[PDB]
Amino acid sequence: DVVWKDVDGVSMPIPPKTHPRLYLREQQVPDLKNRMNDPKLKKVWADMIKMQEDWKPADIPEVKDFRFYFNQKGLTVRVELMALNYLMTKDPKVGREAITSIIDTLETATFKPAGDISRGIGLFMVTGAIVYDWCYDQLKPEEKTRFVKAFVRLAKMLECGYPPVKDKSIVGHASEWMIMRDLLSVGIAIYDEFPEMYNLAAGRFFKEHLVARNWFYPSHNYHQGMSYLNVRFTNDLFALWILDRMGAGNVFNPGQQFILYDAIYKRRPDGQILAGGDVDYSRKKPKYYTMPALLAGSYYKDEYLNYEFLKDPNVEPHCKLFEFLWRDTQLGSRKPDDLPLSRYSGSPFGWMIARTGWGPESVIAEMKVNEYSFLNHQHQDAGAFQIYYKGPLAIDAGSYTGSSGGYNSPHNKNFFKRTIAHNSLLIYDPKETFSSSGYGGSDHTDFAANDGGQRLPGKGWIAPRDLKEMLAGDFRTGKILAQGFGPDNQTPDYTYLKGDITAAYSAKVKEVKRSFLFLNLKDAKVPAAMIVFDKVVASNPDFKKFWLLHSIEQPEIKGNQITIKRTKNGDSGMLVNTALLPDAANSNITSIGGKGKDFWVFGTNYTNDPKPGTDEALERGEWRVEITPKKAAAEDYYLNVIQIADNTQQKLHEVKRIDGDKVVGVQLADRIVTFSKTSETVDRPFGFSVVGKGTFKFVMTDLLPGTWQVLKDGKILYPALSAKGDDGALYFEGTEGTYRFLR
Amino acid sequence: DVVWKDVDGVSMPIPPKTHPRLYLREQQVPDLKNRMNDPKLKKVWADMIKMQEDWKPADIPEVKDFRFYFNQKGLTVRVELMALNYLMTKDPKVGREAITSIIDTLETATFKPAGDISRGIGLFMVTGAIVYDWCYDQLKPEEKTRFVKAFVRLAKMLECGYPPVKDKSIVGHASEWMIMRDLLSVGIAIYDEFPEMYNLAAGRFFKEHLVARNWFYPSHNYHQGMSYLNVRFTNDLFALWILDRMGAGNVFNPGQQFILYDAIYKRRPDGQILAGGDVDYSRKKPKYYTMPALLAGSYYKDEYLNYEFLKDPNVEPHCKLFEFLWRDTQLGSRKPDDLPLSRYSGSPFGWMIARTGWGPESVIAEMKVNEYSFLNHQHQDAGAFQIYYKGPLAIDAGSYTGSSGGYNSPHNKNFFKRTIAHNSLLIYDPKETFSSSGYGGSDHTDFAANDGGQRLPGKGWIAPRDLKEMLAGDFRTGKILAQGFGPDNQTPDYTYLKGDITAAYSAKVKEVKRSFLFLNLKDAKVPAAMIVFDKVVASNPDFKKFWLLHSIEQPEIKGNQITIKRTKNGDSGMLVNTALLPDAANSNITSIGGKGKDFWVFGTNYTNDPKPGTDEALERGEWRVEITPKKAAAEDYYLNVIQIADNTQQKLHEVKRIDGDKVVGVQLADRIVTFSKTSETVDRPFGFSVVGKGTFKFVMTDLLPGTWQVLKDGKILYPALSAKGDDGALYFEGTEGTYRFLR
Ligand SMILES: O=C(O)C1=C[C@H](O)[C@@H](OS(=O)(=O)O)[C@H](O[C@H]2[C@H](O)[C@@H](NS(=O)(=O)O)[C@@H](O)O[C@@H]2COS(=O)(=O)O)O1
Ligand SMILES: O=C(O)C1=C[C@H](O)[C@@H](OS(=O)(=O)O)[C@H](O[C@H]2[C@H](O)[C@@H](NS(=O)(=O)O)[C@@H](O)O[C@@H]2COS(=O)(=O)O)O1
Ligand SMILES: [Zn+2]
Ligand SMILES: [Zn+2]
Repeated sequence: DVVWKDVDGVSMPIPPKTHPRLYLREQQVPDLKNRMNDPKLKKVWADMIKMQEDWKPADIPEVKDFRFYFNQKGLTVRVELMALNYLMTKDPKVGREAITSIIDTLETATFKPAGDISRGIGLFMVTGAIVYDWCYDQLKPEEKTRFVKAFVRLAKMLECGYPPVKDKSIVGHASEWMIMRDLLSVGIAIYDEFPEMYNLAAGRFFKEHLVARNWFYPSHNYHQGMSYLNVRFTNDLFALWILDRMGAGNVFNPGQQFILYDAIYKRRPDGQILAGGDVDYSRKKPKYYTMPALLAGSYYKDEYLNYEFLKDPNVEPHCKLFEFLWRDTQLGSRKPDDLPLSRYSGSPFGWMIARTGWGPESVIAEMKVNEYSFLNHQHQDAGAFQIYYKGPLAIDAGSYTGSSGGYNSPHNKNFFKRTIAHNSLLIYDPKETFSSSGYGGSDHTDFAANDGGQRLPGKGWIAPRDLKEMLAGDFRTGKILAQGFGPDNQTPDYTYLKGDITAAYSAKVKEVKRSFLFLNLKDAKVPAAMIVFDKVVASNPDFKKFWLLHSIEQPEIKGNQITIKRTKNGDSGMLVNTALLPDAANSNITSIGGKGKDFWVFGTNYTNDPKPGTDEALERGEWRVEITPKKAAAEDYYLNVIQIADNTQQKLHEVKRIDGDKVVGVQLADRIVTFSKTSETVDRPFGFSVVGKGTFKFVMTDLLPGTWQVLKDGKILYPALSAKGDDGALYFEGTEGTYRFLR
Repeated sequence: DVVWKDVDGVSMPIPPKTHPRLYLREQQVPDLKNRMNDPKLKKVWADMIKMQEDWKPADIPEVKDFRFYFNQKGLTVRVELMALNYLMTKDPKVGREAITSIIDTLETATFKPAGDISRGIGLFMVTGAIVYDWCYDQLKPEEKTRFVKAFVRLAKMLECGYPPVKDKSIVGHASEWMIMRDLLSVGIAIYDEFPEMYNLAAGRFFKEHLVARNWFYPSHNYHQGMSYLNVRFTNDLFALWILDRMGAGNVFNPGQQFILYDAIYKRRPDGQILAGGDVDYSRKKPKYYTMPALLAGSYYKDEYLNYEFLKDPNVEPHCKLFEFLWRDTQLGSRKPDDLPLSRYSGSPFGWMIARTGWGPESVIAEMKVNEYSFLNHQHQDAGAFQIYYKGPLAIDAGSYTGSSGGYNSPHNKNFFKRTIAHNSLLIYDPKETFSSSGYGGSDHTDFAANDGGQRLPGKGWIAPRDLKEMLAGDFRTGKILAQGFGPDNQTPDYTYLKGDITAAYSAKVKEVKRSFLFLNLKDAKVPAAMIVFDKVVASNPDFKKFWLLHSIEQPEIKGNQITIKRTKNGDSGMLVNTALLPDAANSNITSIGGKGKDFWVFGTNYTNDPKPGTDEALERGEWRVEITPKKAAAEDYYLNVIQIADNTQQKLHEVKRIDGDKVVGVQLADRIVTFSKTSETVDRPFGFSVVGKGTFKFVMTDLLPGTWQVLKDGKILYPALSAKGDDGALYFEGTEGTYRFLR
């Protein structure tokens, strides 16, 4: 019903010649009365009634924060509910009171610089847009011109500016409320009197924002960490609902529906969410994605997401109207318990989440490649793994906020966002320059700490404008080489991911590969294991290599055995790493941490203590383990086997390294896993021997896709098995004996 | 133990400074006494004794083709056995007799031009080389000179010439005995005196022959059809054995072991092999791959291939010595019964073979893409399917020889090797030329008939010299888009292949795609089905489109139904095709055949009656069906459902077309298969309805790889299933309802 017209090569929907067209059209208006009589939505309307009352004079902070405005009270709430009333009743004097109440305060409103003050401005513009569109037929010619002028005056105050030519389109402040809700709403409201605003705001959205999001949406994930996922995705979902309710349909790739499934997978038994990107920690109250769950759940009619909403069905005051207008109260809700235990996020991510269940005894493991880096709140964490079981065991260390400061802090710039903070790999070139010239909006530094980790992409560690700039730049940080999970879809025995993350680092490396193999052991005593096989080729043999494993508490290093426990905050998990490569004759295993060394980076420690009453579990981490070769060599391999059990467990599984023909592997429990000795495609016959009792489950990786023949003890076991393209692997059951594989 | 020194960027092994080095080294000489006393090899040793006798003067053909020589009798056998005796006994005078018995004849021998005379010349050279190498320490210096001289003289007579600069390195006469057996053997023998012959012959083998073969070998198939597979693969294996026995190890990609598995899959219950490329037919004696089964089975110690050899352990006379020297008589043998019922051959083939069993009641079906065309004995058959069940049903038409002539015949040029002879697709452009000037060695012809079919690649329909030339030229005919079978490896419910064969045709088309889905119905009444879905976009809407189905006996057409039966030669299978697209209002179904029309190509019948006493079942065919749109259009679609059963089966499965959202499919028995309506990737939600009792097995194709969600009747059925890269498909089970799919 809306007309699509090409603008500058990009097709755009023209706002329809009717009012209302903001958040609803006239066809939805009669249903507002039915929503009014819906008991589930009576409470939210009753909440808005209470919000009409002004702020109490003794409660008004001295710094008028973005939180102050989002905890919406007083006049603007009164004019929205009055506008809602006109929408429903059409009584002219109501439409008049709403218009008259706001017009003056709108054209003369002032905002004193504060934390994210564009959000208070933008919300105040939205109140205006609501009045202007909903009460349109009661507007006077002079008033139409007054509103428009006030909007332009307010629009100039936003961080993105007006015209909105400033900031970034994939990340940053311009990927939040200001364009995708605030400027978009106003533009739609005033299109017939002043078309310019929509044209520039929706113009930038369609040209840049939309194109970028539709590129990564098919892989069903977000890139800004597990905290900012809220403000970033919520605003993606506002643009969805707004453009749809205008009559433009769903502009986004429908893969948008499954984005928040990642958070469902990342949920641990204590109501907290697995770490990733710029995050803080807490153990007081569970973390919720209320608004994104509300908006996506109700648009796509998804019961898993709606279940996530109904956990804490309480939105921010300034979003109460949108819940009132948009919530689907008839949609059912689904617990995550019937979902498959592993889930894969493809290009441009290459991420795996593997679980052992959905109950309190759940191992939750993450494995990451990162094919691209989006910057902002993303960390340079290519190759990182992270493991939870009754407490965070292998952790994504550091904190976003603390004694060091905020986003700006020399801790974010030197530890938290850097590879050294994560369970990945370091290669130390003492001459390497890390340009950070563009990072942050203040306290700007030209160079950052050399952590031996991954590059700082962009014009001095700054995200690109749009996808076009991103694809032509230097933000590529890896390639997914292979992936898959267990023979069964629902309850996979194995979950496999492999990446080449060479392009994440500088030319100091010739090649960096990492293969992850998570095993669900289907056992109460030792529920899961994780095999990590790494290949690192340095450009100079004298660039010291590091394998990192971070923890909260201090690890026990006993030979090639690392043991990490949880014994605080009710956490009782345990991680035990068996270091298989390099050889015992070539491995040094040093721990570094505790006070003064907790955030250690090659000379300087970047302290960041928890702000009072926050992060009571110290999930920011205090310790890390470093595995290094004894000999200076260009080419090294790491092979570590992690086992997971509760701290109450004495005897785990014996870990045996398989040294075979062309392959290297691991045997534990009833599982056997092999990799190419050189971590390259195996395109020729290979073999190895297996000694042990009972039936084993075999996973052979790095294989040339095609038809393989498996021989055991000189005889045909399997005459023909197909190794497929996506995993490049063979799976089968067999007993002890000498195996040969033909291709 | 041999040294490899690089010649022209290509590493080449140097013959060791020791004798013997031809066919064996000194370390296997002691084992010749053991072989002598082997109860299995004493029959072949007695055979060679019998072969010492000259041709009875009555029996001499006086047109002496290759067969006269290959049926080796007389002097050449005598001197080889004398050489063999010298090897085992070292009695100097025996070495002397071997040399002096052959030297004069080797200098003086003449060869009248006849059918493949180079084969006799080469064999005579082999005889000379045996004496030379095995009796080397008995040669006088002057005799070496004489031998060398005689070898060069004889070499000049070979089709490849000397220097061996003529003919092709992948196909043709130079891919037979002349270089890979004969020149190579002589070069190895005389290397210390005349290193040139080995340098040039092995030069060309290592630079050209080997490179080409190692390129396609990983996909475990051959390109010259099911007859010339014998001579061609036999000679590959001679080179394997000769160089290995020289001490160079295995120069080939070990995937060479599995090539002959293709013949195993193509064996019918009547002892014949499924047609393909240049073949003739017989019901009189079974076809055997005796020599390649012997050489590959014995080298690779493969019991499936050795089984193939033992069906008829009867080697041609000239090969008897090689059986004596090389056969492994301890090796076991396995029948094919435990092999998986489907086998895939990847790039550059893209060929699926699918069966329902290994016995008399098995269906055998073949599906082909063809990524490249090798020419010579390969047919222009991209997209062809072939079905056998209790007789050839959906056939591969024409015959190699008959009343038209041999290889150079009008039948070969204008029908047999052409697309119209195959169950594939025609697009008739009345102005298209088919340049054939290079084809064949005699009776050359500038143009071949317009069959509405695929291009004639190369420079006048002639193969390129080597791989370098092949990749640079116009030999690409297809791209494999997707393939797979399952859900079980051993006995798959379904077998799937998709190709884009646009490149097989001239610019008269913009797009040609073919998807095959073979269904093993696991059904007593209808053992199998095949669905074929085609997309064809013509450059001119008026270029008439044809979908073809060849049969031996006359098909019955009733509305959208074609019935093909076998009722002769003890054959009793039946084929029933349901034509689903184009629909009735846009479909013309016609049959062409019977006397004068068996080999019809737009105005002309290319008659090729059987040679008497041959093709008793008339597998060359007499009939075809053509499905053509009623309406001229650029873009058209074919959808055809073939059911296979006994010719006495009255009731077959009802076939229904599924017209969904974004997809089109088929429902028959308990099976549901969908395709993209445009044969393109489905990257958005889609759906369709299912009506019917019971549980159905779904196979959805053309899907964007990643995590899909299945809903039935508005409810989640499967919260998450993964479509994989190689097949781009979802498989699951379900009952009737309205299905939606989310990605
Ligand atoms: O909404 C955010 O992205 C965000 C909220 C805060 O403004 C700030 O976090 S903090 O209060 O804990 O310090 C932080 O804003 C960043 C912003 O993400 C950066 N954008 S980017 O350039 O695209 O990466 C940038 O603008 O800097 C802001 C804070 O830096 S500061 O103002 O110099 O302190 O995250
Ligand atoms: O071994 C063969 O490939 C082959 C043997 C025969 O010489 C002939 O078969 S026939 O007697 O049934 O006609 C045929 O030889 C072909 C040969 O394969 C062609 N090679 S190619 O150019 O590389 O494709 C070519 O040389 O033509 C021959 C036939 O013409 S002729 O030699 O003049 O008889 O197949
Ligand atoms: Zn991090
Ligand atoms: Zn053919």
